[PDB]
Amino acid sequence: ARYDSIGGLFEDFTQSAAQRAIEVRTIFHMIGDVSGKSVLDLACGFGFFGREIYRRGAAKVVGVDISEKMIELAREESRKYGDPLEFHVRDVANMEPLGQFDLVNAAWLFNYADSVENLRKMFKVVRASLKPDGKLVAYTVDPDFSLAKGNFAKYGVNVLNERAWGPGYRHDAEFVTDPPSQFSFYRWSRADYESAIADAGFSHFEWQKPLLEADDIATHPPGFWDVFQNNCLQTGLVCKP
Ligand SMILES: Nc1ncnc2c1ncn2[C@@H]1O[C@H](CSCC[C@H](N)C(=O)O)[C@@H](O)[C@H]1O
Ligand SMILES: O=c1[nH]c(=O)c2ncnnc2[nH]1
Repeated sequence: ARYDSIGGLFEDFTQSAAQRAIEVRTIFHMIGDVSGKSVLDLACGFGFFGREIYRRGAAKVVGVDISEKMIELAREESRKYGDPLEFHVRDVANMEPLGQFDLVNAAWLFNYADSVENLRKMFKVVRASLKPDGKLVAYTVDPDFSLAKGNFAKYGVNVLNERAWGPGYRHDAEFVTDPPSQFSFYRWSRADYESAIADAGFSHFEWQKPLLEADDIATHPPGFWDVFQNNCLQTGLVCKP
């Protein structure tokens, strides 16, 4: 797993990157009230979203990540704060079923699907993890991002290159940390995303623009967020059965 070489550097990135405040805001806007809900946090990392979701009143939270190192960090955080989160080390595309939850949160899951086949498998895994009145809140790469139109390094993610990869694109990137933290991800088209959504049995979906606000524009130099607005690397996505 690539994040075995990243580990605690990823938290360092989430603490310094200008984009992270916007994405956290957008994800919790999509999620809404979590009181009493059962929650599955996929590609959970050290557990940031699942753990905050528990802090905001969720009844039960389970996290899944492919990286042993990130899950080791996730379990140590749960021990440090005595919380009841449970974690699994699994590739979500081929995950054993964990049952049906009220809410699946998937922040930076689908951009690790290395083929359209695996993108479609992940969406079927999510649907199988959802109650009939549940929902998926997801955060992923905006299909429309184009590296030539503006890099994201000033927002925390230095995208190093862009290569055709079958029907999509493959990016090598690094989080802006000390030292930089290398990772690779995939940019699948909007059509392929929506087909995976439809064929996984989600009859409703909505793309969500990141929630950049007046105060964010106020406290950076004018135009700082221009690339973020006209070449956004990130998008929200809400799906319901
Ligand atoms: N196929 C897969 N299944 C599960 N987790 C995966 C995966 N591919 C990548 N990941 C994990 O996805 C994470 C992306 S970083 C996002 C971490 C966390 N959701 C947060 O936002 O704070 C990494 O921890 C990585 O190990
Ligand atoms: O936390 C993140 N994980 C990612 O995989 C990612 N990919 C692109 N841009 N930002 C990201 N942020």
